[PDB]
Amino acid sequence: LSQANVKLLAENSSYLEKLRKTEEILEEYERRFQI
Amino acid sequence: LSQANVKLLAENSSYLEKLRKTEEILEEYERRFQI
Repeated sequence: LSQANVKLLAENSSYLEKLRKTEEILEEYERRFQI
Repeated sequence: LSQANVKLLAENSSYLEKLRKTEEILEEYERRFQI
């Protein structure tokens, strides 16, 4: 918790941000088919 | 409260799994969507 958590938290944030972006993109993508 | 560093690891894995759902979710549709 002096090193591993530091990188892990940094990566956690990165992973969360990636997920956030993808979900937002996906929400926009609701209009990819319909018919 | 190791459910700091290992909770964090477990969460990171959980989020990587989530990213990997979502990235396929974002890629699909494109095959017929792009038309």
